Amino acid sequence: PFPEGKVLDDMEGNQWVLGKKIGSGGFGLIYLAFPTNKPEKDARHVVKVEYQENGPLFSELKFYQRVAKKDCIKKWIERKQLDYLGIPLFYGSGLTEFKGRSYRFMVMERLGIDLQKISGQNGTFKKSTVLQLGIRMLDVLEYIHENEYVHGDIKAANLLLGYKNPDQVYLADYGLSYRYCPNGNHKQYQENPRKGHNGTIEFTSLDAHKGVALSRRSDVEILGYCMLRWLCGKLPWEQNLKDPVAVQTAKTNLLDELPQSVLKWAPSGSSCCEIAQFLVCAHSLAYDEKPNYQALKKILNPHGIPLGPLDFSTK
Ligand SMILES: CC(C)CCN1c2nc(Nc3cc(F)c(O)c(F)c3)ncc2N(C)C(=O)[C@@H]1C
Repeated sequence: PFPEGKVLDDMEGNQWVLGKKIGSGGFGLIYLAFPTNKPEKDARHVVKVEYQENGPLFSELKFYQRVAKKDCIKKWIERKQLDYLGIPLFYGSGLTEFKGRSYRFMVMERLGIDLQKISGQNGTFKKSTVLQLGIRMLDVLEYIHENEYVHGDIKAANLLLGYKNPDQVYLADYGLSYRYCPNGNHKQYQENPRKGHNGTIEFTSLDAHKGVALSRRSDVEILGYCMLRWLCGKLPWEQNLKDPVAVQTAKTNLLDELPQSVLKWAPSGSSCCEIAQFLVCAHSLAYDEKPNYQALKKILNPHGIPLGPLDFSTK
């Protein structure tokens, strides 16, 4: 349906030539892509194409149009004095056709390998890497939250290294993202069972379990379960993933028994001291409360050591 050599036209008039299909990402097929004007030998762009009616690409497109502006991001980076922000570049979008049916596509920045492929036994990472990933994610979280959105699906499969830079990590899918504060108006707290248990069950927030519209605290919470999983190689609810209520109950039990619940869970020699503190910080937020990003980062980097290379020596 999208053979190598297919020419796609974006809304800005630019043309893109499809290369090899490198996989599926989110609710899309991912292809290497080249501009028709001065292409490099090695692709620096991808085309994300929908393969189904409706889908979350429209929602993801709107997220990029609203918060992922090159200009705005660079200005943010300048003001916050960051080396980089783990959000891929958006290049354009449009429609492509196959057998009289239209499909939405987006042209995105080509990234490197996803974190699931370079993990140690049962999807683990070195303690130092785990903490740096959290910090990078918090920076991304701070930016999108300031721009009225919450992610709702942070997991190793959604984290990829930079194409040219292996010491940079990117959160690469925003299909489940949500506008929690449209025009500066935070959503009210309201539970809804019929809209409950969304997201990746292993990592989804308790708010998600209860059918509550996602807010900033849910994002921080997910990041916390993520880090515990990356450092320990399992979660107390690993054998209960097919029962969402059992997972919710186990998450409530973990948070209610903090910090000893997390402090005992860790494997010997690699403490969950920072992560327990992080979770304590994360679980103390009110529903509409802005997270203390700076305080969370200091919990993950208590000695203020500069962020260096990402160590993936257990792969
Ligand atoms: C969708 C993710 C979770 C997985 C997609 N993904 C890659 N995506 C990109 N760029 C990309 C793709 C997207 F959909 C984006 O929205 C985006 F902002 C950037 N480069 C390289 C890869 N590589 C090598 C992979 O292994 C897989 C296929």
